[PDB]
Amino acid sequence: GTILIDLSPDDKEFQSVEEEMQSTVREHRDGGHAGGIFNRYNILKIQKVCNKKLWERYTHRRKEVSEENHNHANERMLFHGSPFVNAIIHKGFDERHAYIGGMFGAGIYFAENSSKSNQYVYGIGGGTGCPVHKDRSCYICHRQLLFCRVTLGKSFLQFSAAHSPPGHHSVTGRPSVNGLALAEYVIYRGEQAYPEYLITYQIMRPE
Ligand SMILES: Nc1ncnc2c1ncn2[C@@H]1O[C@H](C(=O)N2CCN(CC(=O)Nc3cccc4c3CNC4=O)CC2)[C@@H](O)[C@H]1O
Ligand SMILES: [Zn+2]
Repeated sequence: GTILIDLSPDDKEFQSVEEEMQSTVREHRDGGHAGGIFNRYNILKIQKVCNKKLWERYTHRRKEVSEENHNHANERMLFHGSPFVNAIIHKGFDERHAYIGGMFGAGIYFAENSSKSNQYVYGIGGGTGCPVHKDRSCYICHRQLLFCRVTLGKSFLQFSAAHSPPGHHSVTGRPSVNGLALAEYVIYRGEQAYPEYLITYQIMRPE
């Protein structure tokens, strides 16, 4: 069921998505070890992801969350990086693949910082880098991120240095040390996210 529609760079949606991508880059505490060294991206393509089945599954779960939370879905647009981006656009997010814990347990993780999600494109901690050059800071190979619509509902606030918590629909990882970091979020149901844009890009070598 999935089709990908290419957005023209003149399209206002292309521009607003690119801007969210570029404006949410930050420096990382690993000095670029996992995701490479860059201050900005070269955006090659932005595709709208269209799948009726996945979308209806999302909206159904969204209405359920909403009715449990005074008609407030608490919906965000957030980044997701993964080696399995092709499976996600075709089959949706699936929480059964969330074995190993990150900071907030076995769940599906999303980031406000595009550069944080970029650290996971080639695997946990960047894995071994691009498949062609084995370089976590490769400037040649094309990368992809998803920009996703995520239902947070009532989110458990975790100050920060499986199931949702009882009475909650998600977890929010609030940074409590690094003053420039944006939040990360965790959901425990795959139907609480819809992978709306597929962005293909390169990281750019600083001048
Ligand atoms: N349909 C599917 N087929 C194959 N893999 C699928 C899938 N749906 C989700 N996944 C994948 O399962 C994986 C998963 O849940 N995991 C593995 C990693 N882990 C740590 C984590 O996600 N940290 C983390 C923290 C902050 C941002 C980002 C990430 C990952 N991507 C980001 O943008 C939490 C549990 C994940 O890598 C996801 O992409
Ligand atoms: Zn490469």
